[PDB]
Amino acid sequence: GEELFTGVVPILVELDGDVNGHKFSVSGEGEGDATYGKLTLKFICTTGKLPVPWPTLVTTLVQCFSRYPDHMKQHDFFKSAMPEGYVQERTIFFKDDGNYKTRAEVKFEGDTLVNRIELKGIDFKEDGNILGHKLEYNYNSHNVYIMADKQKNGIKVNFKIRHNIEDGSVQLADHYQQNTPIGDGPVLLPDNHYLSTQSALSKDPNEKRDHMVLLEFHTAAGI
Ligand SMILES: [Mg+2]
Repeated sequence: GEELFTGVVPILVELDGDVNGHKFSVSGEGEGDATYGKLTLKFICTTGKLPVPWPTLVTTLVQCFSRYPDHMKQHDFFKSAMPEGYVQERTIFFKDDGNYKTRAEVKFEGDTLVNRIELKGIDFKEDGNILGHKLEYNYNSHNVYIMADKQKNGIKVNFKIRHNIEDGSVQLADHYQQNTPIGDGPVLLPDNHYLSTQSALSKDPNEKRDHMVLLEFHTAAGI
């Protein structure tokens, strides 16, 4: 699977969402260079205005582009499942507010890495930080904790995202994640480790549609 990632790979992302009954779609395009753990993508809301803040969708919108150091490469589940791919499922609990449930299939279509997602959000507060659009347009750096889930030939992942609030406070988003292979071939089941992440959000000055431009780095560590 790793041999598929030694150069620059085109990426496509397609999401359909429903948050408290607000339906929307997002399309993204860009490229990944796993040698450097690097992603660059632009996302557009194709149905109009996004009903939630862009930062809340970053984690949902391709961990196969992480840089695994050579001494840890036997622990890279994500690339080992390729090209047939993996199912990535999450529950994201926004503290004092609602939750997202997501199901994604990540796989190659030809030479392009595709991430196709369905997202469902329930129990959000109309005047909370999500539906109230009180989150700053920025993004923090995190540690993503990974363990083997041998009963499903996959992995279990957990981490805390910190979203800055416009009043100086922080909105926590606790992430619970599971990944299972789509194919029935062998995968790399890892020892406990983590991914170190950093991300920068920006806007395309000429773009009038609701959108997000993102630069992200993901690097494995801990063994
Ligand atoms: Mg071991």
